[PDB]
Amino acid sequence: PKEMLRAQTNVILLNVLKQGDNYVYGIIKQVKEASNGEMELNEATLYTIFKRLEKDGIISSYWGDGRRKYYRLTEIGHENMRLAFESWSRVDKIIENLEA
Amino acid sequence: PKEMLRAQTNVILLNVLKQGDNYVYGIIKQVKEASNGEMELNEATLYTIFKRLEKDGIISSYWGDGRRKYYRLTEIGHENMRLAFESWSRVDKIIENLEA
Ligand SMILES: c1cnc2c(c1)ccc1cccnc12
Ligand SMILES: [Cu+2]
Repeated sequence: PKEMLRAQTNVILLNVLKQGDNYVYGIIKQVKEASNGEMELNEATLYTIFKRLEKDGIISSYWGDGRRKYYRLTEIGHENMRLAFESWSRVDKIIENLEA
Repeated sequence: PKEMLRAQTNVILLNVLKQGDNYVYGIIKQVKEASNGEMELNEATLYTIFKRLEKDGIISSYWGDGRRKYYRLTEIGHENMRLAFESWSRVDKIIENLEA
């Protein structure tokens, strides 16, 4: 379901940036490693997602002295990531009680 | 973020139905209990979500002999729930490796 793989890739990328500013190929490398090789993200996919995140002010970009484009989680981005993690944490516990 | 509370309420409702066919007020009661009272879903919200799920063939409805409308997870619904749980389970582990 396209809308769901989009949400998953979004959460992964934001967690990569949570650990530190990074550039596209460094991100793709980290995600391939952490996924045991089963997630090879495409460059153009990152650009598509990063354009929406930059527009929404969740991330921003800057140049790093050949010159790579780096991305950073903004202050809003960090705060939104925290709200998401906490709200979905509640969802996780709700599902736990339903099953018991 | 409206799109995110929609996804959360969807996952909760599908997990309620995973445990057994149910009707709107029985669902609202279970979700209020499992959430320690902090999630009181509105009737009309369930109807909005169930209309989209029925249309997509994820759930179906039937009458239960005063007569309540019951909802059931379909066969497609169960299988989609399993794929989601497994894919998001991978996402969970990917994020775990990034943090280590
Ligand atoms: C099922 C399970 N987890 C999720 C979703 C659906 C959708 C979004 C999301 C965002 C962050 C963390 N988990 C989820
Ligand atoms: Cu999740």
